[PDB]
Amino acid sequence: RNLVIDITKKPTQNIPPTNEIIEEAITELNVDELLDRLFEKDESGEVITPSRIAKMLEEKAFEIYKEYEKQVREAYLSAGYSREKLEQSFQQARFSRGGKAFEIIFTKLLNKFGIRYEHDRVIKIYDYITEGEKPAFIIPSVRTFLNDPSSAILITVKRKVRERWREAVGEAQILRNKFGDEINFWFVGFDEEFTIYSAIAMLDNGIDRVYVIDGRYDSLIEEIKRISDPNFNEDKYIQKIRRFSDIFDDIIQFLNKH
Amino acid sequence: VRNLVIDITKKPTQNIPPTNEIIEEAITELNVDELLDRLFEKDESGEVITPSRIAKMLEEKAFEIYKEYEKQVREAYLSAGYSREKLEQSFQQARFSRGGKAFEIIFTKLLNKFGIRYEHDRVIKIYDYITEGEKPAFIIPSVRTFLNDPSSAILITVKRKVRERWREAVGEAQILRNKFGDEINFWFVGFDEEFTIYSAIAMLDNGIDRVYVIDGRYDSLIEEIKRISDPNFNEDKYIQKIRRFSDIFDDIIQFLNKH
DNA sequence: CATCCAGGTAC
DNA sequence: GGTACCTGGAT
Repeated sequence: RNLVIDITKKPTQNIPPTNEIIEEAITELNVDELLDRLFEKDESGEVITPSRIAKMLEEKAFEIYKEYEKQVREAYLSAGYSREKLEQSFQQARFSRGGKAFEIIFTKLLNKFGIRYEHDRVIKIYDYITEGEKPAFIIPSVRTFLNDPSSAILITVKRKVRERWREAVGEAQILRNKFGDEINFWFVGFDEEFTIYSAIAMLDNGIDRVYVIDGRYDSLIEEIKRISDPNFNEDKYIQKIRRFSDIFDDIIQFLNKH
Repeated sequence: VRNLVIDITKKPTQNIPPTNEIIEEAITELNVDELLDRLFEKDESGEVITPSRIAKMLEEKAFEIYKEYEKQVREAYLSAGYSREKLEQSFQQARFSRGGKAFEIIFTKLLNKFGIRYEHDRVIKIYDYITEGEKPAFIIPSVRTFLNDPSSAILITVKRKVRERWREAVGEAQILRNKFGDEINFWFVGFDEEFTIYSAIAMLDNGIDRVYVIDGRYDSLIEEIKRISDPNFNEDKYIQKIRRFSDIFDDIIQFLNKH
């Protein structure tokens, strides 16, 4: 509940960090005990899947966030702060934190599955430029990637995707250009409106697997199945498009093979 | 700006005149047609009238007009008791979309002035079996010409502020190169004073032929490049392919004259 | 519908 | 400190 507000700070700096809010959400939803029953039925009769857990956590975290946002809004308006700037700040916070929340939830799932990873580490492309490529996750480590890219997984994760899936194509290209075509680059989106073209385009242009929010999987696969063309390798796309829920065991499977 | 008739039963932003209209208003207000007549000549103040300066000035004026309209709409919706959070979100979303569109429109105005034929809104189909495809902001001179001979056309991707979204262009370029081969001409234009050296270099090494930067950033960007002291870095290779925004118009002219 | 990001926030 | 986020609607 009640935040200490410091109005000398940018309003959103008064809002607890996303990791804290996720931890709050995890505690409030009893997610750890829920995670102990992954792939079993919950009391409502739904299978406890990583995608459902992620969605529930992302919603609860947002609710908690919104409470904090309200507190900050009220404080800052009481201080005379521009409403327009405040709302802009909040929207920008929501974008950043919405993404971060999903990323953090992803790591909580990696952790549960005992998957070794490194997060937001920069893969240098030019040794003389500090800036490089920063997959969301490198599994198991950047060391393993650099020594044998075929043995590591690079995962980029996005919540809503819009046209931004092309960023993943670009990242994959930069990395493939440097490290060769043996890298493994997986895309995760968490977007019910994820498009067939984006999936096929990615899979044809340097992305090895595409993971979709579970609720989009069936309809997406049905769209793929409606296509008929000798140059359309339907089975390739069907195999390489996966439910979000499957990624964790897929990673384990991969590591066991590589 | 005019006093809008605001219908509060519409989405708030549907009461704001479209970007094309605002740009035309700005053009009139700034007498941009007279500025364009004086392109590459000195103005009264002493500064050369460049495409980038006209673009920036026009962009800023259109934004100012937009904001005046936004304020009118805001006041009307607040009087109606409309959700402030939703209103402001809607306006931010309008500003993102409109700010991009405004830059693209401004770019076309410059293209027109130079007699550069172009098409905008053309989808380059990638698959026979999907209608969706790649959508450069501009294809010069036309998508038919591109498809006839990809080497003979220029694909131009245009962004205002860039952030990480430059990788979209690398993505687009890869998709197009995969389909059409490496003889395509794919140019990136950013209108971003914070455009980064990494983005320029990575783009140029990864399917972007030419990178155009808002004029104000060109010098400092090149200086950063020059300050890479590792002798294994071949600055010349990159510097030649990084250009000021203002240069793109003559570059297109010279390209078309050659092709 | 796909693309914009008149863009600040967050780690 | 510098880059990636888009708990995202408008266009």
